[PDB]
Amino acid sequence: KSGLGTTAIHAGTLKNLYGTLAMPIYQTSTFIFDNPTTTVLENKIAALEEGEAGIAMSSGMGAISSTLWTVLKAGDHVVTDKTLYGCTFALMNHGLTRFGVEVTFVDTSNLEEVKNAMKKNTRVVYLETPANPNLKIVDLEALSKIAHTNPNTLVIVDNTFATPYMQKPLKLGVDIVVHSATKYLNGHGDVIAGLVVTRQELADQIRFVGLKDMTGAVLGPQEAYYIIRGLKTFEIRMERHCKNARTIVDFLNKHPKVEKVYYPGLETHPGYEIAKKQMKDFGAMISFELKGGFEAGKTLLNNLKLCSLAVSLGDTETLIQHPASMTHSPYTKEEREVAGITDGLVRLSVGLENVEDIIADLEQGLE
Amino acid sequence: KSGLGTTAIHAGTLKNLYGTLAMPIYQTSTFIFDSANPTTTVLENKIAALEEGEAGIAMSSGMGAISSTLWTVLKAGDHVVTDKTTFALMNHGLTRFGVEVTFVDTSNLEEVKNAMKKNTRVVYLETPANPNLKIVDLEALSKIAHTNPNTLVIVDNTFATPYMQKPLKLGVDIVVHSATKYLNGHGDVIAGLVVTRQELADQIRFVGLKDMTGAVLGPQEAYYIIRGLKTFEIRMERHCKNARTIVDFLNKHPKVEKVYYPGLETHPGYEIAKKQMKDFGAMISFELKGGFEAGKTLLNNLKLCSLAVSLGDTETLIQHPASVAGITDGLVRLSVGLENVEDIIADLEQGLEKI
Amino acid sequence: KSGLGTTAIHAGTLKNLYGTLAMPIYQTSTFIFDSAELGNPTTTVLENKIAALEEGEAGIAMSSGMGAISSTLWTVLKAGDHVVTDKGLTRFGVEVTFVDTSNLEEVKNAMKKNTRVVYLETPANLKIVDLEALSKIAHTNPNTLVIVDNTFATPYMQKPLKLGVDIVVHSATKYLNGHGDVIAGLVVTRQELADQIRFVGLKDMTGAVLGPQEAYYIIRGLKTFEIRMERHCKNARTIVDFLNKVEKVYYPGLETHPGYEIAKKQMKDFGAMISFELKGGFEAGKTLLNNLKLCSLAVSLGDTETLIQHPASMAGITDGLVRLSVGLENVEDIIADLEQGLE
Amino acid sequence: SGLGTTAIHAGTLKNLYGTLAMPIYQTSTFIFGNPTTTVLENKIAALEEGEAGIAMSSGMGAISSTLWTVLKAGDHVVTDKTLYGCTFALMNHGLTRFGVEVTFVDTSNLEEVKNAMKKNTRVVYLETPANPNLKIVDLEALSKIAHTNPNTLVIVDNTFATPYMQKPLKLGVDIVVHSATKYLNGHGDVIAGLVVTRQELADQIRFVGLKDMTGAVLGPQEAYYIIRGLKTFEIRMERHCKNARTIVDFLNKHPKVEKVYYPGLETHPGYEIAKKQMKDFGAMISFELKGGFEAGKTLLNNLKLCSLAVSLGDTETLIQHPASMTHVRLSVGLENVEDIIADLEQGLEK
Repeated sequence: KSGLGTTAIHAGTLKNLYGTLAMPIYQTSTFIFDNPTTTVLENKIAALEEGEAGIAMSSGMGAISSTLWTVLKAGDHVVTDKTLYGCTFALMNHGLTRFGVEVTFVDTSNLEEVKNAMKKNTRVVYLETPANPNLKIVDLEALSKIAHTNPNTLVIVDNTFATPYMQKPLKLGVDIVVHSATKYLNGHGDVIAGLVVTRQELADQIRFVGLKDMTGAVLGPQEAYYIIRGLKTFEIRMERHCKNARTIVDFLNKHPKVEKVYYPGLETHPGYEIAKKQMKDFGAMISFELKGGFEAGKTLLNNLKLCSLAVSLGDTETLIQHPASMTHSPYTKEEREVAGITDGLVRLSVGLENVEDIIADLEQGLE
Repeated sequence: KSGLGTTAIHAGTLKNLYGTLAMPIYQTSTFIFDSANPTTTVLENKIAALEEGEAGIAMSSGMGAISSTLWTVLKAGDHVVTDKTTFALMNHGLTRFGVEVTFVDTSNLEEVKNAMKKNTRVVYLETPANPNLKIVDLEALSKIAHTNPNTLVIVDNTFATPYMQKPLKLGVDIVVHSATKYLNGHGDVIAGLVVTRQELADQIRFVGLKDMTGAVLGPQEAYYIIRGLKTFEIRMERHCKNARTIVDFLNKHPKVEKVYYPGLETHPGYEIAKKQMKDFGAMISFELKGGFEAGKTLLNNLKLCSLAVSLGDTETLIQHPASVAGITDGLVRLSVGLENVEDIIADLEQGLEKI
Repeated sequence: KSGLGTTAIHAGTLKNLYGTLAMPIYQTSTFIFDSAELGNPTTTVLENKIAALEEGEAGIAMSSGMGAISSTLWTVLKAGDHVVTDKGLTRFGVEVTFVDTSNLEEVKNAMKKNTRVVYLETPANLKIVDLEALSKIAHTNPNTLVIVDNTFATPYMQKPLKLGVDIVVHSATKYLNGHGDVIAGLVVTRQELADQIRFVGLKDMTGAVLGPQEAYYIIRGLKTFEIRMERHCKNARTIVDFLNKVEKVYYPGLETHPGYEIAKKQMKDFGAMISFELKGGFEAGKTLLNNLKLCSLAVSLGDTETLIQHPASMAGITDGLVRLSVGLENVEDIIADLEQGLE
Repeated sequence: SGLGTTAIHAGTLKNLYGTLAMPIYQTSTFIFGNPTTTVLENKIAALEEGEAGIAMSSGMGAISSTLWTVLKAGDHVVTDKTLYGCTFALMNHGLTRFGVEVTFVDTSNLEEVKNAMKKNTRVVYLETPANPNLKIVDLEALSKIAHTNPNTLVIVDNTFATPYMQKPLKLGVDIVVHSATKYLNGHGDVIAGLVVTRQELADQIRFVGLKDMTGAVLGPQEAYYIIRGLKTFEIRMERHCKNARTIVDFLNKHPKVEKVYYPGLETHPGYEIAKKQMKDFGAMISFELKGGFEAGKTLLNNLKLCSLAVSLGDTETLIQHPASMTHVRLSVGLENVEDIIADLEQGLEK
């Protein structure tokens, strides 16, 4: 009965109990007989995703790994994408495989390539949309029905980029939604954290097996506070993030020194029509190709005076990165090529600065 | 040169960098490049200096220290030897992912010698142990475990603390702490610590922590622990002075049958404890001649001691596990605080007269 | 010269010295010195920030709004000085005359020779006062300083130093921090009075030191300062019309509001506080307030949650007076909760 | 119960929160003064054995909030000329600028405090031990003089000694104040002040001086840190003193030092007064090197453990040379005394 800002600001409040609207910080570890702060944040994110239960962990990787250590075992099979955000790619290709888990990598945008990758022992289909680093879109509802043909399969979606402001995968059939709260949900570049939302049945097992026993990735109470506090402005931050991005996209698309732009809002974008039906907005992550390749990325980034060179995203400050010179410096040509880092690719996370100043720093920087 | 107090206070200082003795709290999730966590790092160096290992790693819980390590050094097929009495992970979690586990009485040197398989990748130890404060010989066990070129010895040093016991000086490969207890000292942080040689540490950081657990300690929690470490030596002193005065009062007491404490010569592994440990701890278990209700009643009339399951806090904690494996139904576990010993004893003395 | 969001987010940052955009929290009391040959780096960033937003020379942080005004007042006054402000000090040899600061002539005719401080607050039933016109007046005495509590308006609507005011003070406790969890005060003015207020008022007279943690919190709050104020006012504009269809509504954006023209002239926006007067008595207000789901019953202003107050149940005040602090919620849910409660 | 148990447990709300650790009420807005800070106010007040405690955001915040409450233009203050730095500035240039009379005497001489009383003398303000040479004064006898005048409150700055050593309220003092920034927090990471006094006096200090005249509010996080720091308050002071006592012996005999000011040295002016007020003689040491100015510089610039800083009462040993910096004082920290002595010796060499 209540809107997104309202939900984020008030869901889970304990004002009738403490007399404060602001949740006290229970910086404690010894409860007495004869964590409250984290719970509020868990009830909040659940409300925002419209699921039954939330779980907080100390990082995005803590939220994913705790979930996968709970619902997997040796002998299980996992279907995911050839390109995921790293760290979860290392967990998939190197970590689970040392412990008897089969992992098939496919193009999740191809619906049938997902269908025929599936086996009796498939326990997890794990998806990302939008996804690094060309913002691949992927039809979550189409994929969830092509995976529940197997009555034992869970669909897990990393909803970090879209946030519950643009996408609620649990409404499109998904079973488990995971967030890197480090990005947009906290929003303030000062917290590593992760969140999970799923049914109460599943959530209780991820908390009491995967979190308590398999990772121990507890979120600190002060960090739980920082995220509750961050959420008070979640809605207007995403509004300004997305409003700034759209203008920056047009700037980059009509720029002579720029060859291509990757952005789910463009109609030239691959999964454009898919992106339009499941996303209320087209996101604040923009990627684009540079004409002058490697040395054009270096020179562009080395002249920007307002944008900050970093490999996080979702901060109130605008962050820019050039995977080839930085993140993927010690890689091969074909390691980077497919998929999908090229020599000119630049990643931008649009912050909340006044868009005129972001573009002015972009403009002078492109020359 | 430096004493334990000097080491815990100054090891890893960056006072040359910030012009401050107190380490700034780098509450950040984004580092920026010149071209195309220091708070936690200070704490990682601190625990390493105290245990006299190469390298420290911090995690958001004790279980995040232990799990991060085991996901690093194990794979499907490996075998683990550990003690009978973290248990869910050993007994249910690893076995679900193709690791084999043998539980033995690490008390008996030859049960360990005989549980050794060739694919034994980890001997995982803990001393003193729960809840009867079982002692276990770390040096003897490392020689046993190391006749396999591939076996790592991992010791949970949470109870002993590097004030009383440095397992790496006795041949151990890896030390883990639930920093939640004595190292932080203040009942207000969940956190874990690992100390090992540089190459094992790098692998635990960049495989176990980064990809397998993601148990990142919050910078603010790191700061609290650094601050807790400023009083680590005097706290362990007062913990252990208190605890010894209290042990006597409980041994020579009418309604207490037995008192589990490594400092008593009647305690099973007292001679091992005495060579291993610079002191005998601040955990006291004991049994009341009343069993249950001894027991469930004594704990109800306590007015200073608090009813909790954690340990190593500034306040004295107590619990009665009966409210099948070591838990004799008259057993009571005391975690001795920093209070004045008169007041703890008087409180205990009072609540003992109520039965 | 960048936009309000860019300077709120980026002004005063030491991002190339720490390798992070987030300022390290210097939870410290004692600095070491390199060789044998009163301020905090985190706090210092905050002071630089509010100074850049007010387009002033220097900022000072204090552990409360009252710490901010009392620190400056104990600097710039002595026994025998005189103060004029709008309808404590007197126990220590300063005389205070209270005038209606919206009567230009009533202020000008109250200027004594020993008048050292004129202290204004606009908005305040949201009374407006002409800050430029009142400053020319006070400035007829060379040793008179004008001090404006710019808390209600913000540097997003009002920059008093650009209208000839000498000192801006804020209870950052309200809009600037935004999130209801910090008591703090701020002061912006010229460098040399700033150094006087710090080294005398703050150092010896009050000791009202802002904690570095609270300073970090406020810097964080300022990261969304521009978009919070946008959203606040927009919600206020929609709720103000709704409330105005209760006999009367006090809001500087209604042209039927007394200082509407001074307001339009000085304030780039009309603010996010609303007062209105309920037709029913002392017991129709308390009945409304004892009956809202969303709005919360509290005496403060500028949070993310919408707050409301019936100053009667909780001279100036009537039995039908209600103060509304419009939060950041979705507008329809706010309006719905006002509505359901009015019935 | 004992001083450790009190500092750990006084003011507990374990019955209501289900935790031994006080949650951090990081709030400004209450629905229908702070619960974390309150727990700390009851803690200090139990430690000093007064009725009520107040917390301010600074030692100066504690002091000025007290003075701005109990004084008025026309009143008179008797205080010492050797006073803590910023208390001096306030007393000398601040009160006098708002109608207050201050006479600076030597509070060692009971005859010249008696002879500085006036009918309108509202406050006698004392400091024992006192900078920069650990001066001692008789709290009983001075409170007996001041109280012959029926409107005179005696205010004592109990920072150095702390309630581990000196409880002025039991010696007849009316108000005790603290820079909790030092020993009480203990950890060199908080700026805070504390007042302990009678309830009626405290309510006025709270609701006049704090609420209206200074607004020197302690943040709730800073309040949490101090409650935490107090969890070990007893054992830090015990170790502070044992270290400093041994450094005292060492410093008293080193050929390159003239005199060693410390209250436990029976050679010290005021020794027998300290022996009756003080349960222990403190952890500040000062001394004079025969090399004078260039000896101080060259000592402090060869210390590798002792840190060169202004403050005192931290877990780290702090050192400062009053001729090189503020215009030799030693704050003994919690290190092993052997390490501290050896760092002093290798630096005394030079």
